[PDB]
Amino acid sequence: MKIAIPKERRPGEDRVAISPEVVKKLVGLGFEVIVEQGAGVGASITDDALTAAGATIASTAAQALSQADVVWKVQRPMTAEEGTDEVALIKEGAVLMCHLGALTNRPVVEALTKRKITAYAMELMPRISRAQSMDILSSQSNLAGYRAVIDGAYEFARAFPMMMTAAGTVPPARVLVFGVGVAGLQAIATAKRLGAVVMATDVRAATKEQVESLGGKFITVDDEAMKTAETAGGYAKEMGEEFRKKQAEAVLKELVKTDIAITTALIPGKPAPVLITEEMVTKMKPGSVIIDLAVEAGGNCPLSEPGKIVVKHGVKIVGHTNVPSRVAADASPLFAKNLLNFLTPHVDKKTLVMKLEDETVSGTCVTRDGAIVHP
Amino acid sequence: MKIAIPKERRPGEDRVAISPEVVKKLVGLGFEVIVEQGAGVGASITDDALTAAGATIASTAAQALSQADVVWKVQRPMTAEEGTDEVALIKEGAVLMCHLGALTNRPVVEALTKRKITAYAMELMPRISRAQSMDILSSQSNLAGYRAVIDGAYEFARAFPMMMTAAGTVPPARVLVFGVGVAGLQAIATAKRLGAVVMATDVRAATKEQVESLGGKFITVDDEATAETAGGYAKEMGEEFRKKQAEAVLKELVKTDIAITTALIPGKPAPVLITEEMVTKMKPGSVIIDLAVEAGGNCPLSEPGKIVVKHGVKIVGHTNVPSRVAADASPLFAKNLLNFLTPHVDKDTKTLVMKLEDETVSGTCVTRDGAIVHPALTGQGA
Ligand SMILES: NC(=O)c1ccc[n+]([C@@H]2O[C@H](COP(=O)([O-])OP(=O)(O)OC[C@H]3O[C@@H](n4cnc5c(N)ncnc54)[C@H](O)[C@@H]3O)[C@@H](O)[C@H]2O)c1
Repeated sequence: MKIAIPKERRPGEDRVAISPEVVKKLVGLGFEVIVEQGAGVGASITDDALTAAGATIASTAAQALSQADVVWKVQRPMTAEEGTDEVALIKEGAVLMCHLGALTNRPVVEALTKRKITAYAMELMPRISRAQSMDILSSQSNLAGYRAVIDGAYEFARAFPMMMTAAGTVPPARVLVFGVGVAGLQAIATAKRLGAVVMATDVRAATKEQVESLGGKFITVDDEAMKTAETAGGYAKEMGEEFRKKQAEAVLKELVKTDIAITTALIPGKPAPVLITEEMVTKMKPGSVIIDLAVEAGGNCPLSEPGKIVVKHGVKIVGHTNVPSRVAADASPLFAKNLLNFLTPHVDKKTLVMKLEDETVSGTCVTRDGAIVHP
Repeated sequence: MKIAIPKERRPGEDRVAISPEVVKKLVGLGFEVIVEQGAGVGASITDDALTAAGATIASTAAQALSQADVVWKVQRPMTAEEGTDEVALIKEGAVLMCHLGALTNRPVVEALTKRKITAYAMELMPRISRAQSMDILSSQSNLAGYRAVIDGAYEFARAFPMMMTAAGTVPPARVLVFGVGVAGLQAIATAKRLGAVVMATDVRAATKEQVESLGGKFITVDDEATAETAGGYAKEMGEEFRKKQAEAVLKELVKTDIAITTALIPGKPAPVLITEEMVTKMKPGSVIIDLAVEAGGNCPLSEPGKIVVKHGVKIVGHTNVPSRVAADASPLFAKNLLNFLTPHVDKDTKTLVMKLEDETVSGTCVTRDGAIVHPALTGQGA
């Protein structure tokens, strides 16, 4: 069997769904591994390094994908309506594994269905502990949370650590992390190791102890309300306006002293919760920066604009798109490993047969043999 | 007496030679403090903050400097030949304290002398222990070393720290610091703070223990080969050493992710530490931060003010690195100035008598009352 990995064509996408270390594992499993010439340039993974690991280099996308039984990629394939029909390059009946954005992108699923492709939408990986090594949302989020602090520190005109020199002492940066999920925890860790005084808040009560064990200060809003705020999947529930007002009052006290506010909150199937209103940014100190990591989902701050740095009220509101690609050389090997861990169990002693009864397979499959599975 | 601070006008300068805390001290010493409006915007220091500290706000640079007995600024004032005659705004007989670039800028010294201005070139602060609090080179350098690591991490496509995820582990970045002076020491500490593996090298033997104290690893070249001069300064070691230093460095440099070069030599172009040949051997995706770019660079591929991309490597050569940390750089530069001035103030007489026998005064004064003082600045007008 042949597995192919093309170059990512969507604008700004520097990640690639492969690594030399994953190529060797695939070859050891019996695959012919094909990668498009130059697919790993953005991730610092050369064609020679892939060849040395056992891969075959194809000169074009069409040539790489032409006979592939399994296609691995990072973002969903582009369709004819977008100007470049990447779906048409996938062999009819083949398997596709990638971040499909299935719930938000019906036409790509429909296009795949027409070619009878079996598509596993990696972002739908079931929230079960044995699937943590296969979860692309947490491996990429982890890097995004680190990146937020680096982007914050780059845009900030003071140093993060408190420095005590012969000339005098300069205070540390004060960082506030809104939403302490996977990205938020790495944001806290990164900011803390740099020397910042770190504060953080979240609706889930389980988060408090995680914040404190990293040396952050948790901002308590509604103690007992936090008790019922988590879902069974581990996500936050919609809280409401009464809490919204509460949250703001607790937060504002620290936000007026905050140098860097990092916002990462998401709500399953909903627009991002507004955590930093325009009124609130008005009370912030001149020179402060907001890193809105939820900008593509609506933003936790209404002033953030996707792919831009907006300046308003003396505050820089940073809203880069595709933050994981700003750490592409680390993001790629981890994304590649997520795909390898998901696929490996279905190879035996030597073919690949996806076990359809496996919960990670049925939970991720959005279309198969011309039929849409999870509408 | 009146002390005035104008807005910095050189291109890219965001620092300001003042802070609210320093204004308070100056007012406490009997000074009237005036700052040009908007002077601290780049450093996040508002006029209101300065007014609340006891300073007055002047509408223009000329209104700010016209009656000032003492003038503080960051970079050397511009002359008539540069488009804005800033020295013309300084009252005749006033005292100027700033980074003058005195030994490399004749025109400014001549202009100042012509108006009988007494100028203290802060960059010539004697390297004595009691003057450390007055030293603008080290306060500014320390922030530049921190900033090199932030700029490096910003330009690099991998995280600095080792990260242990459920998906697998990603190894830490490897950093190689060349030149372990004030800037190099801060680059080591900040790179270590971020969990990087840090290697470093310098011609001064004593640096080794400073590197190890921060958890970094020293690249030895020639243990035996008298390097530190009397001022705590290094040098021009010869071609022999240069070839030998390149050798051991290569082994680490071939696996390095971020190389931060900070080496300088008093009165000479910066030493070449990373040849083009050597950048050819680095991993694609690697980044070089050349903090010595303005003195000619430690890497010949660096160009002032640019990020050069060659051989898959980013060669970063921003100018005025301290200004990339202006909101911390400004308060420290202001304190350096305050620490140098304070001893000479006589509160009851409201006079400024710079003690001539004071080593900091004699080491820094380049012109006084219309007569050049620094021995290297004597000469004919242009
Ligand atoms: N900055 C000041 O004015 C000042 C004031 C007081 C004390 N000091 C002390 O003086 C020492 C020098 O520090 P600095 O920041 O001013 O140095 P610097 O800016 O002049 O040079 C940076 C470092 O580059 C090194 N270097 C020079 N040529 C080199 C080469 N070919 N290869 C490798 N490294 C090379 C130097 O030894 C120095 O340590 C330190 O101990 C500092 O604490 C400096």
